[PDB]
Amino acid sequence: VTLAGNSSLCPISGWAIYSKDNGIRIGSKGDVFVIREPFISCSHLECRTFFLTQGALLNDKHSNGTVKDRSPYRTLMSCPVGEAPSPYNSRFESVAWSASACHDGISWLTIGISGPDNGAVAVLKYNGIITDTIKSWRNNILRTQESECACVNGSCFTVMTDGPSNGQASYKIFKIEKGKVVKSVEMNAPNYHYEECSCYPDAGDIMCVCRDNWHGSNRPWVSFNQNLEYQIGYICSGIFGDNPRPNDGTGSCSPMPSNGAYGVKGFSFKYGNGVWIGRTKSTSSRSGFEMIWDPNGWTETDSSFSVKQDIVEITDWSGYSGSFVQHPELTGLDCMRPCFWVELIRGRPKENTIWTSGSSISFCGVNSDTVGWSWPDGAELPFTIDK
Amino acid sequence: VTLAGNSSLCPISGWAIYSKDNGIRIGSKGDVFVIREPFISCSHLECRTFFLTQGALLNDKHSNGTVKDRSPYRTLMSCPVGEAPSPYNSRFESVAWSASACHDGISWLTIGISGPDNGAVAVLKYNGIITDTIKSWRNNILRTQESECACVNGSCFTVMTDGPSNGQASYKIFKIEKGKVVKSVEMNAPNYHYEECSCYPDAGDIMCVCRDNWHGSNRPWVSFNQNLEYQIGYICSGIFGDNPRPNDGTGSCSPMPSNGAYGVKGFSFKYGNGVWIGRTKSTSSRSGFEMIWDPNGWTETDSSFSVKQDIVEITDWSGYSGSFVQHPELTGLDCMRPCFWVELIRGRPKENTIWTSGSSISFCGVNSDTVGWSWPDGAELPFTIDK
Amino acid sequence: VTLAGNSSLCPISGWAIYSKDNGIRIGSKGDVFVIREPFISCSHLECRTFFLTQGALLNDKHSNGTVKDRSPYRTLMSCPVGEAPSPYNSRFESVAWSASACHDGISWLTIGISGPDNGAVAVLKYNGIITDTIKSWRNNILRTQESECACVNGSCFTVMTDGPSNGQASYKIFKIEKGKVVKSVEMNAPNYHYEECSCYPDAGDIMCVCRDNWHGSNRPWVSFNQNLEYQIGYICSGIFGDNPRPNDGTGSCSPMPSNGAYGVKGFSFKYGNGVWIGRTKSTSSRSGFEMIWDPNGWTETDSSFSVKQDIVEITDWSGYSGSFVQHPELTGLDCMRPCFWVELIRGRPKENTIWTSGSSISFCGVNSDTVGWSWPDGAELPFTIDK
Amino acid sequence: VTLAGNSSLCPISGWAIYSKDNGIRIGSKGDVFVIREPFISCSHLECRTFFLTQGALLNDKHSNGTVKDRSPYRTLMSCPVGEAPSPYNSRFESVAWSASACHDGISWLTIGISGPDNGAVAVLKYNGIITDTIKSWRNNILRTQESECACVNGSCFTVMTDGPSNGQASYKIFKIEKGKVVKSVEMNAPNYHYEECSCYPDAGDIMCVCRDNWHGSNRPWVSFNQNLEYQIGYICSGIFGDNPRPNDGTGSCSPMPSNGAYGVKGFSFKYGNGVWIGRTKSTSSRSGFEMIWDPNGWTETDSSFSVKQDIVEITDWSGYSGSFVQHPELTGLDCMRPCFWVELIRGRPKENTIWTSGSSISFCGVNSDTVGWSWPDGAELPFTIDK
Ligand SMILES: *[C@@H]1O[C@H](CO)[C@@H](O)[C@H](O)[C@H]1NC(C)=O
Ligand SMILES: *[C@@H]1O[C@H](CO)[C@@H](O)[C@H](O)[C@H]1NC(C)=O
Ligand SMILES: *[C@@H]1O[C@H](CO)[C@@H](O)[C@H](O)[C@H]1NC(C)=O
Ligand SMILES: *[C@@H]1O[C@H](CO)[C@@H](O)[C@H](O)[C@H]1NC(C)=O
Ligand SMILES: *[C@@H]1O[C@H](CO)[C@@H](O)[C@H](O)[C@H]1NC(C)=O
Ligand SMILES: *[C@@H]1O[C@H](CO)[C@@H](O)[C@H](O)[C@H]1NC(C)=O
Ligand SMILES: *[C@@H]1O[C@H](CO)[C@@H](O)[C@H](O)[C@H]1NC(C)=O
Ligand SMILES: *[C@@H]1O[C@H](CO)[C@@H](O)[C@H](O)[C@H]1NC(C)=O
Ligand SMILES: *[C@@H]1O[C@H](CO)[C@@H](O)[C@H](O)[C@H]1NC(C)=O
Ligand SMILES: *[C@@H]1O[C@H](CO)[C@@H](O)[C@H](O)[C@H]1NC(C)=O
Ligand SMILES: *[C@@H]1O[C@H](CO)[C@@H](O)[C@H](O)[C@H]1NC(C)=O
Ligand SMILES: *[C@@H]1O[C@H](CO)[C@@H](O)[C@H](O)[C@H]1NC(C)=O
Ligand SMILES: [Ca+2]
Ligand SMILES: [Ca+2]
Ligand SMILES: [Ca+2]
Ligand SMILES: [Ca+2]
Ligand SMILES: [Ca+2]
Ligand SMILES: [Ca+2]
Ligand SMILES: [Ca+2]
Ligand SMILES: [Ca+2]
Repeated sequence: VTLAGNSSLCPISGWAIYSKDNGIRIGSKGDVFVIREPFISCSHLECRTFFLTQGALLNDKHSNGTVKDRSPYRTLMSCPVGEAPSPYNSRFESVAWSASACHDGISWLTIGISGPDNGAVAVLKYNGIITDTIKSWRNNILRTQESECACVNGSCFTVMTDGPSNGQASYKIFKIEKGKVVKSVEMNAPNYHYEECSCYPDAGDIMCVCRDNWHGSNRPWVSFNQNLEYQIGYICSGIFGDNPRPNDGTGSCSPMPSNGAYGVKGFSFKYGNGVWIGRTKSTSSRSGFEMIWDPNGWTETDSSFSVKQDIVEITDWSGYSGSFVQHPELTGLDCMRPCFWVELIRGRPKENTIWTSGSSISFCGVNSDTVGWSWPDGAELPFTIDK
Repeated sequence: VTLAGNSSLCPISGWAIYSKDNGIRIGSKGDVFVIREPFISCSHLECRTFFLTQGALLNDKHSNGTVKDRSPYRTLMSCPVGEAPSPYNSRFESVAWSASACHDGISWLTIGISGPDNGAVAVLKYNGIITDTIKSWRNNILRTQESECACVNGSCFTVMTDGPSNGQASYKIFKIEKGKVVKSVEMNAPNYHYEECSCYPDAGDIMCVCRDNWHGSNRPWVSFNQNLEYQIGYICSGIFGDNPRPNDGTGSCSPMPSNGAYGVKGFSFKYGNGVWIGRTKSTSSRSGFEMIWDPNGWTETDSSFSVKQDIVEITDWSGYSGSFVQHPELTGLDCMRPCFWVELIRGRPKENTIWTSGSSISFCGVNSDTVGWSWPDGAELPFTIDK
Repeated sequence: VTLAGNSSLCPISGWAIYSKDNGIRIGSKGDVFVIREPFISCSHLECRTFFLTQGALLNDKHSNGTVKDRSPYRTLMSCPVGEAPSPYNSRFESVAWSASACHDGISWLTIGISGPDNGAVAVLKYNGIITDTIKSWRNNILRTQESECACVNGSCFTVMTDGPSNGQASYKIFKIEKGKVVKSVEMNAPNYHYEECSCYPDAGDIMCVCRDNWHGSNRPWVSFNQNLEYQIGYICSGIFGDNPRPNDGTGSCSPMPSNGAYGVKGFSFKYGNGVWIGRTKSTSSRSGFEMIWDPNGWTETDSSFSVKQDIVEITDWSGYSGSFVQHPELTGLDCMRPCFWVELIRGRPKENTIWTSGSSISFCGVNSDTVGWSWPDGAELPFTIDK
Repeated sequence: VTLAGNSSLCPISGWAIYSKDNGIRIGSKGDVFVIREPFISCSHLECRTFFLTQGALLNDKHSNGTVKDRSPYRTLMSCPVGEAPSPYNSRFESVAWSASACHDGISWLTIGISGPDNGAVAVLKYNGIITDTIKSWRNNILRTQESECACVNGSCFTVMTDGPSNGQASYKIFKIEKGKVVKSVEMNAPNYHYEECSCYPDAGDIMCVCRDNWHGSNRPWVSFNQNLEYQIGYICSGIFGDNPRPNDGTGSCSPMPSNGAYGVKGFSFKYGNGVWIGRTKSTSSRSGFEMIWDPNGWTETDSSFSVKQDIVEITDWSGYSGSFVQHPELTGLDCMRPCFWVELIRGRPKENTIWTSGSSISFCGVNSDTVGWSWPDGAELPFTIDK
């Protein structure tokens, strides 16, 4: 049967560690892919990790980074959570350089985008069988979430972008049932920018928090019901969430302009009027990570908070991050559990190698006691191929 | 229960990409077999990839090619679709230097030929148990399809050749039920040549398109029902399909003599009077690939077509190609979906190495939007062992 | 259904060999983790081996041992009994630098401790889902059994320590049902020290034998029922069991002070008034192993035995050891079978390398004929990375 | 349910090839064990390959050959038929330097011998749980079949030897039900020698053909029913079967003395008064292999035969060989199908390396057409470690 998804997030007070795979440390000698943009998604029986490779093994001459990100070699695969991604324990999913995937309670759905920059085509697979395709409508790059899509009562939802990455673009919301596109509307948001949204279900609706890459240092959001009627805005707190960003000060609900261009993919959770914010420690480069709890952050513009918990120290590298949930059909509780993951990037451009890769850690929220520490990557660069 | 196979191919307008394994790029460092003649075949639950190895790993001293193609070391194996063929994730099938395999809805059937050139014997296995054998009837190299066999209502069909490869030969059609040969007739075709046929079922009958290696630059075909009553001919279009071939011009339905003394294994699909033709871009060497749609190509000798879609650019290497289908019991439609695969050869004789190998890509036909691009192999030769 | 565990240990006269994995000999060339503290635990269908890695493969530059034992990289994993632990056949369990795990007849329970030395937090997982946490109550290094926990009628029991490792500490006993902590009491034992206990069920109760690291060369024990009412003492035999230890002489039932101030994790079985003692052959370093049977050892202070059986010679290295049992639901008998395992340490500090690791052997007790021999590790040090 | 085994062998006229794994050719670069004495045994669902390793990978420094054959490192494992034995796809069975195993229709039974030369103890496992042990009764090297044991109606049978290998010894037959020894008698055979027997069931009884290592160049046999009432003799044909052996001449039914004092493990099948003999081509070293059919060979002393089929040429290395069968519950016939396997030894003492290993091929008998060829090993020695 299908995941009902008519429950609310249940209260938490801290986060406990869930997994850590040690990809690069193992990949120094063993056979490990070169990956980027990992993410985690859970069925009603297990949880898996998805990632995007370019066909190259760490510490090999084919890992020379002159291949473009949108190259005809990248693929989407998956391995059980907490394991080093190698060609001997991974499953093939689709051919893509931008992707997402979610499970509706019966079978896996995957979305994968490939093709030239003016004609990219998204291929939708349901249970390993091609079912539908979507073609770019504004002829720039068609890109998608890079994290899990959200399923409620058998239908699964996602958001797509197509247009300039430093100006006004075009935005759409898709509703998918059994691998077939059933309905879609396009957002009417002048002066907003949405990229790489991370969506979660809550009380029968969907909420997504995205990345503003044009003139914003705080984050935008969008929420809609199963009939696609949406609402838009920005997070009104004074604890800015993007990267780069100014210092903490007086926030605002319309785009914040200071240090706005560029960003990193991120997330947040809504609890009434409060908000849990996850952001990097450094205001100019991708270093560190922490979790903040501002009890009036969704609607008030002050810069005062209540609880902070450390995840990675400010001297170590981090990257993308996103959210995922565990349904009651899996965990046996009567509430939706929230979790999240982080990606730790090593290599170019901040270090002197020829490659670039990432590993992951992930946490899940609880109500009992917790502690704050630092769980960095720990690889010792440069490798043999670099010398 | 068994696959009924009493339905027709359903309409398509383009092809979408399905898989890509990146064999050689990974095999530069990891442990990957040296393979040739890959092909794909699907059961009622999954799809697998079959291939022929010589017992050697890539980038090793045993990969030197002083070994004949018909050697006592080659074997047939299989791995899940879209994965690099390695000894740690492959299944053993049979000992052979020429093979084919299909699934009837209950268990796998495999055919494998081994032995000397004047006494080769084909061993038939059903569910991993030897059941029957066929011995050469003209004491010359015995050979078979090199792609999937076609099953309708439980019975499975295949075509075999035995005789000279530059003159008149002897041809047979076999009907197999549960690994036992039930009926066989030999074709009466003077001035025809059939090798490496690729067969698919359509509306309760079988249609095969083969390779003419004696004096033909276009392709022959044969169709028969479940009682083995056949019909023969050539494709009457003016868009020649073999390789090497002359320039496009006025075609014919009897062997085209110009440039017709060698070839490459290929395929085609029939839609009423039209035809989908898949052929290499270069007229003299194995470079490129494309798909053509000639609405009157099965019976008219005119060189005008309607739609072309690119698969690999003319500057990159390609090779064999064939067809396979996905039954309604697997995909849930009311069709018989068509698909195809391509092999990309790297190494001797066109390059300066000591080995030769191939990887694969595959596509499946749809009715929504698609795009044309190039998905080449991408390995950087020569390897370490060559230096 | 759940393991009843209301039966007694059945009589034995000797031990037969059960498994041997050859970790280091294989790891000289292949890809094998660097592990320590292995242990074995059995469900109602199979038996598995758990271990703690630091994220590094054997014979690699990341195996350089300047990483602390309590580091943010260690993880808990498991592989089938008798196999070399490699990243291609292991399952991820939890992130920890101190752990234990047992199976209640329905699903696996794992406990893992991570965090700083003054705030360590234990995360309890039941069937792969986080359920509860325990935080340190005296702000010193928190630590647990390092071997299997004991389950009787669905409930599972374990013992934890928190405080100085050369003085008085604080001790607790926990009762867990379906991953939730239900009851706990703290031991009142002045002048006792308990670390790394190895517990087994017997006739509906629990008995644990632990390691005294403050002033003891013989071992302490504790026994309790399902309502947590405990009894404490020391093993009253004159065959001392710890390491380092004095020569055999007149034993005591309260701490023996001579050569007491250190130890190694060990075990013992109780049979009425007798006892089976497993200890190293050398009295000052970890070399050798043997099994002793003293028919009045649990309550009498003489030093006279009846049977000795050799496991490893005195010239070879050994280490930790512990106990586990096989329930009637698994083995089909009418009695609880006892078994044990041993760890063989190679590398620093007794040898000139840069790493340290261990492999394992294990035995199970029978009633028929047996033999004594030596089954050492057998690796030839130093490795290539050391040169 | 259990294998009934009340059927007779069904008629055959030739042998068809079944599997070939290519162990050494792959092991030149990949990770492959160093094995000896492989054998094949089939359940009611599949067939597996068992072998004895010493803990070392091919092409590694631990593969030196100063370790004795009876060493504390050897183990018994198994992998699916037709695959290269590697630590990433093998199952652990038992710790032994002499072994056998058979399947009764419900679970696997394995026998493994380990220990010193005057106290070796055999450990019997049924479904992975230790059940019984047998200890040496004459304090000399205890040894067993090295191939599959034979099961009829829920009981499984085997033969064991203990005593000198160049003189009179002591012989026993064991009957095992569910891993427990139920009955045993010792053979009364003056002037006979039995080692490494290969047994198969036929019409409700058991027949074994063994190796005479004291003064025999032809082979002995023994047959018994389910109550252990035996009959003894020698094969009365003039086509000698051992190795070394004299030239073909007039045979005898009592020990043949010429060139008798050594041998190699072998097999034979009985058909009324005929016999199928499998022997090496060279009369002094282990080179080649062939199958002979002497229609009166079981009772007559002439040297004339009818059919010969080649398996390996006389210029290539071979070794041990044995027999196994496929029950009607597996194959679906009304027979008991016969098959066999061969081992191909490479390395010391006939070649200049530091190691020794073997790969395998296997054949199964049919009634249709067949061919004779040569399927040798094909590795190119010496390896890198030898240089
Ligand atoms: C939600 O739906 C489920 C199944 O339909 C039902 O059991 C549950 O009580 C509903 N109520 C909530 C939690 O909103
Ligand atoms: C990476 O590629 C550049 C050329 O594009 C080349 O000069 C450089 O040597 C390469 N590095 C390696 C290790 O191949
Ligand atoms: C949920 O799905 C069921 C079955 O399609 C449908 O009847 C129902 O209207 C849907 N809505 C909810 C949330 O009940
Ligand atoms: C094939 O036969 C089956 C069985 O009657 C039928 O259900 C199916 O519709 C037929 N398909 C076609 C399209 O003829
Ligand atoms: C390949 O084989 C040829 C012919 O035997 C030999 O001369 C050459 O050295 C071989 N190359 C390698 C790398 O072994
Ligand atoms: C399919 O085969 C079965 C078995 O021979 C037969 O009974 C059935 O009639 C066949 N169906 C058709 C339409 O031929
Ligand atoms: C253990 O308890 C079960 C019932 O749970 C009972 O049937 C069994 O006989 C008891 N065994 C012993 C040895 O007490
Ligand atoms: C091991 O670590 C020490 C301390 O940093 C370092 O000096 C030494 O060079 C390292 N050895 C190796 C093999 O890396
Ligand atoms: C075992 O536990 C169950 C509760 O799950 C209880 O009902 C039963 O009485 C217990 N058995 C004994 C003998 O304590
Ligand atoms: C073997 O025994 C079974 C009953 O166990 C019987 O049905 C079968 O016919 C017998 N077969 C032969 C060949 O004796
Ligand atoms: C093999 O063993 C011998 C005897 O110890 C030794 O002298 C020789 O060096 C070894 N060879 C290798 C490659 O280790
Ligand atoms: C096979 O064994 C079963 C169990 O002993 C027995 O009942 C049956 O009679 C045996 N069959 C024959 C034919 O011996
Ligand atoms: Ca921004
Ligand atoms: Ca606030
Ligand atoms: Ca041609
Ligand atoms: Ca035309
Ligand atoms: Ca002590
Ligand atoms: Ca005593
Ligand atoms: Ca002899
Ligand atoms: Ca004769």
